[PDB]
Amino acid sequence: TLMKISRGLLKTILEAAKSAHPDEFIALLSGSKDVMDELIFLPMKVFGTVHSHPSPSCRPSEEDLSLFTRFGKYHIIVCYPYDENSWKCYNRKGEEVELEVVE
Ligand SMILES: [Zn+2]
Repeated sequence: TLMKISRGLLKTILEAAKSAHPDEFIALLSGSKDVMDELIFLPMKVFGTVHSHPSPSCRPSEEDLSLFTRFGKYHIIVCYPYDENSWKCYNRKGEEVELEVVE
């Protein structure tokens, strides 16, 4: 039904963002059916993208708006301090999307 993201994937994303800090982390999202459970690193179906911001804001940047139009329908933004409440998901049009974590 409605797309959800696995807890493990979320955790790996937050850890990768923290490790990239102060630089931005960027990667592709994927999975099977209705669960995001694949992380694809940059040098198959693509659900979307994920990238971080070294500051406390998850608001899409001008560039992000351009990124959202190319890879998948779900685009996650993770921001400092990269805890479980520092990310948001957006769709190709930059609108906010509700992405629940699997039990
Ligand atoms: Zn950005």
